[PDB]
Amino acid sequence: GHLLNLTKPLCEVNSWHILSKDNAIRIGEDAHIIVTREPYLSCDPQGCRMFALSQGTTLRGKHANGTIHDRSPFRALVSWEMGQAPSPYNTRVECIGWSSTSCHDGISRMSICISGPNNNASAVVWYGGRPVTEIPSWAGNILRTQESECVCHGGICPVVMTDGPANNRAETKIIYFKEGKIKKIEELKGDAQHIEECSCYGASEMIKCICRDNWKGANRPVITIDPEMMTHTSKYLCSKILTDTSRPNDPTNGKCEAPITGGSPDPGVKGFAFLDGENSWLGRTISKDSRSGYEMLKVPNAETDTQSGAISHQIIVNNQNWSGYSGAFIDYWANKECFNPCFYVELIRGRPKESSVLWTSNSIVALCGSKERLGSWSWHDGAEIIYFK
Amino acid sequence: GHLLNLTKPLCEVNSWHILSKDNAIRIGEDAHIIVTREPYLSCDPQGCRMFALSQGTTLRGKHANGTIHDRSPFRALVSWEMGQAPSPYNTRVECIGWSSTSCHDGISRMSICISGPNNNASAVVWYGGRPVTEIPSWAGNILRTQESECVCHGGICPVVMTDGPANNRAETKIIYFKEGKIKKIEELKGDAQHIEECSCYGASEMIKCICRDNWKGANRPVITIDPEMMTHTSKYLCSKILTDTSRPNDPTNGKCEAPITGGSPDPGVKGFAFLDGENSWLGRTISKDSRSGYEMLKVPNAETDTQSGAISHQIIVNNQNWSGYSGAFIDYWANKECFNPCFYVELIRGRPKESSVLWTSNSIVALCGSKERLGSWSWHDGAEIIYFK
Amino acid sequence: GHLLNLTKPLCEVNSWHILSKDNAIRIGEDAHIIVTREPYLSCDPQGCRMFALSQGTTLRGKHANGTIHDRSPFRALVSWEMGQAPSPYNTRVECIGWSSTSCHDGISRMSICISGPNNNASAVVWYGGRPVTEIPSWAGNILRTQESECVCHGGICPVVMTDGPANNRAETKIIYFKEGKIKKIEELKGDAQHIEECSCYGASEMIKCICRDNWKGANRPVITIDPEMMTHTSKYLCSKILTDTSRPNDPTNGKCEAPITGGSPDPGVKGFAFLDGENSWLGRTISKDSRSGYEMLKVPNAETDTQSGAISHQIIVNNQNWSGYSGAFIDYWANKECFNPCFYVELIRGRPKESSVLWTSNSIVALCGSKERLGSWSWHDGAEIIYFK
Amino acid sequence: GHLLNLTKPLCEVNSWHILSKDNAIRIGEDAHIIVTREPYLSCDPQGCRMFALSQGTTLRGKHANGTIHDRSPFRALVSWEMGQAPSPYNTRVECIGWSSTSCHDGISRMSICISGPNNNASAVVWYGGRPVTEIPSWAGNILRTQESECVCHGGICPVVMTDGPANNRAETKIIYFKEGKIKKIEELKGDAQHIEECSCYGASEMIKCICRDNWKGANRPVITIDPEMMTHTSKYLCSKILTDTSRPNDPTNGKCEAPITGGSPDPGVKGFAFLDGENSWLGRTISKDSRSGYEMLKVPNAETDTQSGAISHQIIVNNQNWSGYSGAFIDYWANKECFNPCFYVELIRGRPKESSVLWTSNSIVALCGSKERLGSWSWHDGAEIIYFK
Ligand SMILES: *[C@@H]1O[C@H](CO)[C@@H](O)[C@H](O)[C@H]1NC(C)=O
Ligand SMILES: *[C@@H]1O[C@H](CO)[C@@H](O)[C@H](O)[C@H]1NC(C)=O
Ligand SMILES: *[C@@H]1O[C@H](CO)[C@@H](O)[C@H](O)[C@H]1NC(C)=O
Ligand SMILES: *[C@@H]1O[C@H](CO)[C@@H](O)[C@H](O)[C@H]1NC(C)=O
Ligand SMILES: *[C@@H]1O[C@H](CO)[C@@H](O)[C@H](O)[C@H]1NC(C)=O
Ligand SMILES: *[C@@H]1O[C@H](CO)[C@@H](O)[C@H](O)[C@H]1NC(C)=O
Ligand SMILES: *[C@@H]1O[C@H](CO)[C@@H](O)[C@H](O)[C@H]1NC(C)=O
Ligand SMILES: *[C@@H]1O[C@H](CO)[C@@H](O)[C@H](O)[C@H]1NC(C)=O
Ligand SMILES: [Ca+2]
Ligand SMILES: [Ca+2]
Ligand SMILES: [Ca+2]
Ligand SMILES: [Ca+2]
Repeated sequence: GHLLNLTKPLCEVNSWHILSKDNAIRIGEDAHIIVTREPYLSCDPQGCRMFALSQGTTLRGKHANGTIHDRSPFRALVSWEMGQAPSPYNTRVECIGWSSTSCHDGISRMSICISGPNNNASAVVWYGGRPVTEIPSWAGNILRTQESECVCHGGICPVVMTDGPANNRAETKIIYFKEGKIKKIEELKGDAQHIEECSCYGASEMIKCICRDNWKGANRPVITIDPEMMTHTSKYLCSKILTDTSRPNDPTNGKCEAPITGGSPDPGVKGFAFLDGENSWLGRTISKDSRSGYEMLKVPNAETDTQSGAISHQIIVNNQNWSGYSGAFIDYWANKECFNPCFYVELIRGRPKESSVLWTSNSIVALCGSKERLGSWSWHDGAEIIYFK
Repeated sequence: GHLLNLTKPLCEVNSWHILSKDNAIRIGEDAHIIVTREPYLSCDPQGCRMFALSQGTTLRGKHANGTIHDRSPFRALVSWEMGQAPSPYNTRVECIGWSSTSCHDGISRMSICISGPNNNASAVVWYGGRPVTEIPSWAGNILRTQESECVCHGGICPVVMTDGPANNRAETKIIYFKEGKIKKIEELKGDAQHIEECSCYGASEMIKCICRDNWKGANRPVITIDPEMMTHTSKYLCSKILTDTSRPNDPTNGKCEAPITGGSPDPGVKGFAFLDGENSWLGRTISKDSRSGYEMLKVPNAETDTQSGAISHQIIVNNQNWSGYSGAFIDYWANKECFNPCFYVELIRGRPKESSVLWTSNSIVALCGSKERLGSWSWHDGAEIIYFK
Repeated sequence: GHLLNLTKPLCEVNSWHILSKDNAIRIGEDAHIIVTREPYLSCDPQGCRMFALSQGTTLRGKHANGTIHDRSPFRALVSWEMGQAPSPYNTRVECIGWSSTSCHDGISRMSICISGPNNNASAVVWYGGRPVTEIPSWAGNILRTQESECVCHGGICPVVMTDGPANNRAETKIIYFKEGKIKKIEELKGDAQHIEECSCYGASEMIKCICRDNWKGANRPVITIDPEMMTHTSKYLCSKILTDTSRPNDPTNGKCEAPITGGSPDPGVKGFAFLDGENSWLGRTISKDSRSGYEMLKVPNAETDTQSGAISHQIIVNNQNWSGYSGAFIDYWANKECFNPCFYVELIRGRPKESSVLWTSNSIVALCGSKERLGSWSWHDGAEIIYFK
Repeated sequence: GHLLNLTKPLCEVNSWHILSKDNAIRIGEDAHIIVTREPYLSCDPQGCRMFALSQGTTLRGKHANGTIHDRSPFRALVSWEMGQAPSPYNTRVECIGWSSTSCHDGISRMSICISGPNNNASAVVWYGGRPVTEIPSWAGNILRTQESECVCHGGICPVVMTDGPANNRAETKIIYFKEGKIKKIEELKGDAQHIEECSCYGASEMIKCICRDNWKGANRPVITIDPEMMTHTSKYLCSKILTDTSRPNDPTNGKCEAPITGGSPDPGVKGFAFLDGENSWLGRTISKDSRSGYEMLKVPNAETDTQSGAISHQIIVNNQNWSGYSGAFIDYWANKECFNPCFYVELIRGRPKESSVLWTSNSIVALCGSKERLGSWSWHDGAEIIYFK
């Protein structure tokens, strides 16, 4: 192949069309489907795949008991053909661990998995199916990364990683990879106070990462990365439309340079947005408290305008159904003259919200932009929890 | 590859030989087989595949309960290697939705899935494995399409779609795609009064679609499409041999220009015919009332002669067994100097005819033409419903 | 590719080494393994595959009940990667039917399946994955063919087919195929009185088929086919070592030109031999009455010497275990200067010999020649029938 | 491809990073996973695969009963994509038997399986997927080989095999293969007193095999092989750090030229080391008595210095968990200027240590060297044996 260069702008988006849905929990009620969480999608020149962190057991298996827990030696990053549900028979092991990112540079895939004990974790960086670089924890407190795809440009693939408290100031770094080797590392700079779980996309030779502040803000940090110069800046999303969970009600003015506090009971969830002037879209859970529902809001100049509000709206998952993490991806190899925004929603089933079962797992739904004004309906998980009792 | 051009005539057919049978319900009694309905086949230069609309569950799974229902967020168009039964392990997700068509232009496959709410559904058109076009509902009442393969000629792949009432006049359009993009759209014209579920095939640079009139006629509408001029005409199958279900008795004279009414209790079923002067074959269910049995009748000049009758007869599924939808396909890439007709029959098991189970699904049988005079037997589903009680 | 020509002689064989074993019944006690019978193997330039006639159900499925029966619309020829057990997930459907043969001509595979009712069955001949020729029953009584591989030479692949009584004179024909088209058909001629289930191999531009006389002989018929001249002759295997089942004791003299009668209670079983002068090997069941045990006997000049006996002996399946059909195959594309003989044994389990279960199925073992004098042990099926009760 | 030449030295190793983990026993509690033991890994130019000896049954199947037994006609060497668990659906049968080795020469894979009765076993040597050579037992007492990968150089792939007593002097040979054909055979020479189960790796045009003395020594034999001259020498690992199991306490001085006796109750376990001057690493079970736990010890000049001790430690499996066999492999086709050491640990579950179940099987974990000083945690099997009772 040839290296991906982010030469195209973003496509105009007026609504979202269905891309894929795996129905993994419905199917997994009776087929051999593995337990997962923290899914995402990532494309390459030959097609798009689903990704997630396995828990090393099937959904109906006795080892599904206790899968609310996030980190163990039995987790792995696995990928599979888009739309299928993940089984022990159709999944490729990308790397071993409990926090991950992956992206394709046009020639080969880079996958990163972090594993080990909380006080001394390590990333193993794979390129082209081999391991090539290892990175020790720098702060001794749950070294962790994006939980969705990275983005490459001219062979440089920046990745955002954090080590340190989840509830206080941490140590975040931007690592610039080439063939899975470190070309440059930067300490986080700018106004973002805390960085977790960045959802990133590229357009017009720049990468934007929309992340989770788990310490203070209900507004999301935004890291802007120049992959050719290998530099970054950070701020908060300016818009008054708040998109973390938990969050307070939308205030009259957002904040660019500082967190907006508030919300109960949880400090954060992975999410995303596409920031392109008038062509800007913010995703968020419908509930301001819980990971329930999911909606897309078109918010012109969300990135720069503190009073920017929504001019259009699409419900992706109604508020009577559980959502979860969400993130950005793009098919950078599509036959279009612009890069078309896509996103996924993790549809979490089981604990803590559904305590009648002993497990936690998820299914996936993914959508991409349309220039049309399409009708829509809810793409919820669809499984009956009673069937699992 | 190279673009398919429909340069060949149809082959002479004197009987039908067995092509494939998946035995899906027998196998699915104990293996992990997904619930489907609305199956078909479609070929490409490398081989032929089975296609159908999944229900997002396995046959033995608890979520099989309730699958009589036609439209949900859990359905998708899936394809698999011809002859296998469809499982979560061997199926490719073509697109997401509850009404579909698919065809190959010699270079790439186009697959179309319609999804969303009845009052605001949308088609997503995929080409080469990517989404390329979206079409919103134009009449706000269950946007829907062929449920068997489309046909391509010189890169133009016409598709018949309907939006509007199932029991009254609707809005049908002929959409001419190239690389999944719309080149032309036409409103239905001609004598056909209602168009559903067209079964199409190509020969000598023309495409014929034999459809289902769900409003009035027990004779089938025929849409004739010229793919290079991107124009069409429509009328009814002239023959007194009536081939919808339900239908009345075959009258003394058919009708070319109007529906022949009658039949109880059902308004229609998807079906097909091959219309080629003396070399013409009509399929229909054996029962005039119910989707039971299936027979092929050789009816010379069926397309044009209101007094045409059967000169030969093959029972495909005996009338002590359930059939279902039926449709046309051809392997346009065969090593023959003519295009040989093929068809499938959907073998529906479970509800509503078999109410001892909670689910509805099917298996598939497919046959192609022979110039020989072959013996034959019934190719029914073969599952024992008592085993599922 | 390039056409296979039978330019090499047979390899010297002094003992037999293990090639493959699928353990299908053992595995199928808990995994999704399909019920089969009449297995065989066949190679192509890329590798060797296993083949068999499916019954359209898994072994543990309720539809395994009644699989003692030989002919149904639910049977298919399937192939899979050598050594795996056949499941709904790893098997390729070659053609649909209840009697089959298949061979690769160096460029593409020809597969033939016969289906239909006993009085009007038909063969469908596939080449390169596509059906190309159909053959109607010529005698109205179970048209049937080899149940192991055919052999090709310079693009010509002869096949032996029989139509007519199983217990009286029948009508056998040798059909010479090219790209699955009939180039020539001959009626059986020579001294063989009844021909079933031929096991064929090629060497030095000639093909030999060792068959089953189900009418009279306990000695096996041998059809010698010249593929370039498209002619054949037939006789009986001359040796006194009788190799049908059931059979009487080996007499002081065999017969070349007529059947040796005797044996109780069964009229025949599919089997094979390699006939190469001093380098000749005969397979047979160990039991003279039942399909129990399996042994190889080196019988120099078996083909021509009525007094030939065994000079060496290898037990393949001990006589405390069930065997079944057996047949010849060769990897004609190996990197050797001679063609090495291989064979398989079908290890039949269930009915009629094991009536505590409701099903009949088999596993497979395959071996090839060695010039070494290797040690050996029994390669019996290995499943515990008590586990299935 | 091109022949692999061992032109590179070993990479510097200061700690070990996780490469793969299949979690086979956790998954196999409910999915169709085959029972195995004696696993390893081996790479080729396209990637790395897991290998092991199947027992011809699934873990949950009733035929899992009795799998503590090591040799049967139902075992085979199978391979699968690294990281997946082994099922009947994702495994390639390499050859049939109960002792194996496999390695890739840059062009094709050589796989060797031994089968047959204890007094008359035979090796079948496969190359490029075909059988090419057979080797009869030379001493009539359990002909057996490495149970981990061989190593190739310039098309020569030496393999160590033993025939004879497990508890007294045996007859070991070094067999030099090229395209699976024997180029040279040597009787074992040098100071090693008993050789089993060698773990081999290549560097700087030489091969080192670290084996198991089952007769006398708790120190491990080391065979040094020159693949281009096709010669070898043998001695013992000099270091006082003893790495067989069972073993006594580490003494003040090791022994180069003789076994160190002692230890209770078991005579040996397969193991490995990387011997590269200062860059030397030894693995062993943590327990001196039992196959429990696993640790890596960096022991400079372990190969030459009888007083060499550990300068660094990493626990791979804690001593509250079962281990098993362990062995060396390297991705010789990696994009590095050195060959990086890797190893696996077999994690044995069930009998004899866990007698609440009727079966014996394992999962696998594999790690490779890092120049970093990484943190670490235990990579134990992770299955709950209570779930299987
Ligand atoms: C992207 O740019 C790089 C130089 O930075 C170039 O080598 C590569 O060919 C480009 N990729 C394509 C697809 O043009
Ligand atoms: C689930 O795991 C918990 C904690 O390890 C244990 O106490 C409980 O018995 C398990 N429950 C089941 C149903 O296996
Ligand atoms: C079919 O016609 C198209 C366009 O007219 C041409 O480009 C193509 O090569 C033709 N196909 C073949 C197989 O010749
Ligand atoms: C089937 O679905 C109906 C409707 O939701 C439900 O009430 C019923 O209990 C279900 N039956 C079973 C056996 O799950
Ligand atoms: C075999 O002979 C055929 C026809 O006699 C010839 O065309 C072909 O080239 C030969 N095949 C090989 C592999 O030499
Ligand atoms: C097996 O099939 C026979 C014959 O159809 C039937 O009478 C019997 O009920 C079946 N047994 C089981 C256990 O399904
Ligand atoms: C390894 O050496 C062999 C023979 O000495 C040579 O033919 C081969 O090309 C070499 N391999 C590479 C990758 O250069
Ligand atoms: C396990 O196998 C043993 C040995 O043959 C047998 O005695 C026992 O009955 C078997 N147990 C089960 C539960 O099948
Ligand atoms: Ca927050
Ligand atoms: Ca009608
Ligand atoms: Ca006989
Ligand atoms: Ca020892």
